[PDB]
Amino acid sequence: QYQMYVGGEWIDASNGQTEPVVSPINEEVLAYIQDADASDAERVLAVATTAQKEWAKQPARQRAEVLRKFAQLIRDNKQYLAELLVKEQGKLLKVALGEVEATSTFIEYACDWARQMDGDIVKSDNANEQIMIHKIPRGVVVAITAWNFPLALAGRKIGPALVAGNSIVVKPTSETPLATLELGYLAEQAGIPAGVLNIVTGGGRTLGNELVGHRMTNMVSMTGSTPAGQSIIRASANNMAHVQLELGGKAPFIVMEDADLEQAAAAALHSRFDNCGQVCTCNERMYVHGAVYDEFMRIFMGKVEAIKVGDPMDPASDMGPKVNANELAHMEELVAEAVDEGATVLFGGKKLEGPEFEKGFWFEPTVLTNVTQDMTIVHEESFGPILPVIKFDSFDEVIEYANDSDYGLAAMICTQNMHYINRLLTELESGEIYVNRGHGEQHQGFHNGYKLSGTGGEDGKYGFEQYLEKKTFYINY
Amino acid sequence: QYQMYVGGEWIDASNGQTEPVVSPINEEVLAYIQDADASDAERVLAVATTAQKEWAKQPARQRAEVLRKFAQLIRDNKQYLAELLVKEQGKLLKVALGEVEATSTFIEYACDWARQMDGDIVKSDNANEQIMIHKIPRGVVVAITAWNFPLALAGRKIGPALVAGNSIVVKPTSETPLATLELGYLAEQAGIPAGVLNIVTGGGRTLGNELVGHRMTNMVSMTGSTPAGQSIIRASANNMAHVQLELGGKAPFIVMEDADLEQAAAAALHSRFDNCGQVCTCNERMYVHGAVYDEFMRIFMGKVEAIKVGDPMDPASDMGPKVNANELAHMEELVAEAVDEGATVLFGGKKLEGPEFEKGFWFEPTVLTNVTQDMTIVHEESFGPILPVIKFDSFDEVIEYANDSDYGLAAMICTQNMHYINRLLTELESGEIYVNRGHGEQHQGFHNGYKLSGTGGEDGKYGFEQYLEKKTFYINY
Repeated sequence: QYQMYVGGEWIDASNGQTEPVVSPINEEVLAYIQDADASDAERVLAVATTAQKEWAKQPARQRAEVLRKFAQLIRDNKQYLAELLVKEQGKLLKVALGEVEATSTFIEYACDWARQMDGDIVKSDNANEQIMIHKIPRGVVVAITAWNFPLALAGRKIGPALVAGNSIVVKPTSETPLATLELGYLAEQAGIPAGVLNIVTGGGRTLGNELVGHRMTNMVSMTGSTPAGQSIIRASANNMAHVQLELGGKAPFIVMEDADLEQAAAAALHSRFDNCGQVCTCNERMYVHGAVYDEFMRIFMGKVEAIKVGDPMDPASDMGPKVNANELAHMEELVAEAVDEGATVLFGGKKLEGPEFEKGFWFEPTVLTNVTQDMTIVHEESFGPILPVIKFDSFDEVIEYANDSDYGLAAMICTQNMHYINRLLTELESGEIYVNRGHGEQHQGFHNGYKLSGTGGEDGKYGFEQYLEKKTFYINY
Repeated sequence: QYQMYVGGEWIDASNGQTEPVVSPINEEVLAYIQDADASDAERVLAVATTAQKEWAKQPARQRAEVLRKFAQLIRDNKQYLAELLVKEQGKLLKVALGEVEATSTFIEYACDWARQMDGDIVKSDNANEQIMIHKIPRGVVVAITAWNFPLALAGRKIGPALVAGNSIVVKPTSETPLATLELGYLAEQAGIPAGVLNIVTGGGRTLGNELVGHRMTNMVSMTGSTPAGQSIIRASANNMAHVQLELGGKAPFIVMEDADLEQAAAAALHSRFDNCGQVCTCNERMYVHGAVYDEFMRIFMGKVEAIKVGDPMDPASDMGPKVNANELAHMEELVAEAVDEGATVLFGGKKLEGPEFEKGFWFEPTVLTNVTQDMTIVHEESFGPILPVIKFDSFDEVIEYANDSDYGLAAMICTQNMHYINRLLTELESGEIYVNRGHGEQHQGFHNGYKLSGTGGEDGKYGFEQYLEKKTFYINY
């Protein structure tokens, strides 16, 4: 029976409600969590506010010292945390180990920024006057994390928020919170002061909505769905919290006529099927040039046929289960909707059958061909192992397709043509573009989406900057 | 009878409506303007969208050449435009000459930035890979300007927006929009391509709301009331536009025991009474140390008593009229409520009576004493010539008073104690701090408020930054 980590203590939701956490592998109950509502918001935000006053006054060098310790403790417990992620969320073991490591590196990359939170000395138009733009903490950050990579998403936000001198309240999704809650203990083993790092669980429209719109909240950093994000933006009207969101995506993977086909098929394969399609940057729609279609597809389909779906703890598995039943059902709906709209199911399209799959949420890798740009599958985010393939004949045409979307997070292209690549800068409306390579970003880049994929951007110089506020001084002598 | 500047043309509102623009000086009707509703928002945003694709193709150095021409054209017509601002808005002529000048220098400061729009080349963790973060235009910026400085605020937004490669749609407040509309003709003379700069007038709840919420809007930059800003934030849930708002303010003016009293009283004088109190950074509440109280107030009240209210075209005037009858009524409400709460009107508190003040909206310079920190006048923005004074005995006491606010933009303090001044960095919850001087920001600073004073921040390096999107590349070789 997990509790919440608040102000250095472990406590119950005051509404006394609990909830099981269920494994997508076999539907067993792994544990129970609190299911708090809006009555617990004021209390946790209040301890965060109070702990932040003293935490902010520490030299940044000392805050980074504490968090580097925190980061290493996570790595110490890598094997435990990774298997816990595999069970509660259903990613492959090797992928979970990658996520725990990324949780540590996210905090470590932010710790590099400690003595580089430079403010500006600006030249005044008046003699004997200084202008000073300082960088300071905002105050209290609320972090909302998703079930695709719950633990790494916590690291991605805890790191920057804390190094910058804020305190944080993390609300991991109730679908996959356990590994995240386990950080609570690691925080105390690291000596993060009581109240500076808080972890709570509850209802999205109750506890969540109360947190993000609250007057004690200065910033909301969140990953999830576009509608959930729009709700947070409305909520932020109440407090004028800075809002940083990573939301929906419908990334095009584009194979140009002069691409290295073997490289492109490999990059496209994993960009769609990594984490069972549950990545914000996934190849969600593939465009293949008609001069290379047949050859590209013998290669690509050769790789798809070899994807072994199975138990994520089993090293032989190339793909695990979908996260829950609603998301499984959604696979079936989209595939049925596509066939009905005239699509060809080239491979897959079914729940796995077999007595090994009587329990759990399992879907075949799926390739949909003879697809046209106006079909729903080319527009709606599947977030699962469903990939539609569209032919095109020229660069201008595929750029049109690519920008035909309410999303603009990631995109991938394969080509040898400098000029195509150069034109992407002004012509392709996606914020994170991969060339001759599949997805997967780095702590030091900028994870930024256009249109309805989010606000603010995450990671790197510009990401970290958002956890800071500015204070400007005009001083006259 | 003014029209709307859209797509290089002058057009009527589609709803056929018009309204008068009325002078606060003598209630004269100066001209008529279009009073468009929501049906004109899409058309405007769509021509601005179309015009920006072509504007972004003009290299930055060339866009800045165009806009420096525009800004000079503005200075050529300085006298015409200033005099028009005195009539429609009611500020003193010298202040209007100042405002026209600032409209230019805002645009010229933006132009300084034309070739300093650098992107970042980031080191990869991968052997043969380039990570590139480019800076590109957002697209279409909606600018909403307030009736305190309608022309300067347009320059404040037009410059950054257009230099960075955006197109803009300016909606000046219907109270004072004439001088802003006159930019339409100067834009054509300057060679600003049709559609890159559009000026429309209409209703807040209809035209204004439709613009800020629209899918074609990428950024909203607005000055005005806190509620009007919250409304903009809510609407941006629909489009996820970046939102840059300057809103309410309740700036404290703190006189310490060791302040230069004659310096402080003068700083405090113009910081409250500039522009008839109608400044976002105004001295809205004065805290005076008990030890210097009697001497400071004798000095300060000598300056208040010498303020001459009258015709803003007359060089002899020190203060002009309030913007309109509602705002005038509000001053009466605020002073009446202060008396009801136990306060003392030490000077002023009445409308001007005289043959010169029959027509027009005139309130005396007003100073309230015997006020306590809980009185309404200490917490609600007056935005007019009303100043409460509170005694305090220590630095810790007045910091609490200062931070007891829902606003956090400006703040002024007078002291010789550099230790007090340093403590403000961590202890004063205001974004713009003036030491031993009065308010008045510069284009290279960062005009940035906490709490309910707004979001994003304006001016300078970080203000210019917001008119830009990033686009990340991961290129593999």
